[PDB]
Amino acid sequence: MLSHMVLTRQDIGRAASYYEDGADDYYDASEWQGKGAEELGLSGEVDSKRFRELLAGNIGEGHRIMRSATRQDSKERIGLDLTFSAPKSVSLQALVAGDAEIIKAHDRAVARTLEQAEARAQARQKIQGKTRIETTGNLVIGKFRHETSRERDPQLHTHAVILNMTKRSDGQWRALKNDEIVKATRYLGAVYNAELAHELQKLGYQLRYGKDGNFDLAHIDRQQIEGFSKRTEQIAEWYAARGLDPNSVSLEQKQAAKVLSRAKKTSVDREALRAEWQATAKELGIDFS
DNA sequence: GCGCACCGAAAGGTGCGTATTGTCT
Ligand SMILES: [Zn+2]
Repeated sequence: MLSHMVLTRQDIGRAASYYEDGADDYYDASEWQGKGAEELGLSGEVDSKRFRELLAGNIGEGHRIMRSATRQDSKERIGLDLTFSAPKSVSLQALVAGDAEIIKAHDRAVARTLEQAEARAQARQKIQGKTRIETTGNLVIGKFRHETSRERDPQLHTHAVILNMTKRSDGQWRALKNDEIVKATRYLGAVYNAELAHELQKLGYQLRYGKDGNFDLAHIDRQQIEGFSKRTEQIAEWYAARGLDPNSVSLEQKQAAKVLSRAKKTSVDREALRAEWQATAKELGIDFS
């Protein structure tokens, strides 16, 4: 699954806390990606300090803060979060059964997808009143891999935070024209899927493909999957309480179901959580081969 | 965005809207 969220000033708090579900993780969880990142000397582990600066449009070398041209009647844009989420059975196999190669499978599929997102990076340039749209082919991306859902289910996902910055052909840094990435969300989600399937196939898993063109590991069925999808069950209950058909809900109804069905939830011992997953998978009769 | 009005300083740049699957920031 691939979703996007345009990030603004009010989101700067959560964007920078994409470190938080990661210290207890149990697996290089932060990583820079992008030609733009390379250009800026950014490599490997994401530095929290510099991420904040970049979020704030401070390239900090010699140059001025980006995005002054942002109107005051409108929201400043700090980046673009592309959140890649594995199918449940995949998280299960990676995080309960403990298969590290699946983590790498996931990471590669994200990295490869992001490169295709990067080919789509654009900026504007106005010359003498004439505006041109330029493909810059470069993004600055801080990637934050996470392992758990808001209900503490195994949930392998990565937040690819695209900074609102790109380097034009004339060497000038500009806000990203995000159109081609945003409107390509579904196309990018299918690239993540294809690359992930391919990776899992090389590890020797068999894939069962579904209705939607999504897939799960062949040996883990739907009931097993649902026993580890608590948020899905809470959303389903929201709908049913309101007597809504999931097939035709409006955006407002969908967003309400997702946001308002959430419980207020603590942190927890991760050694203890893992053991709980494993006991839970036994209860559900899961054979991880 | 379907070229605009308002940003700061460049006869220039920005958000705006964009999206829409499930495993469910
Ligand atoms: Zn997360």
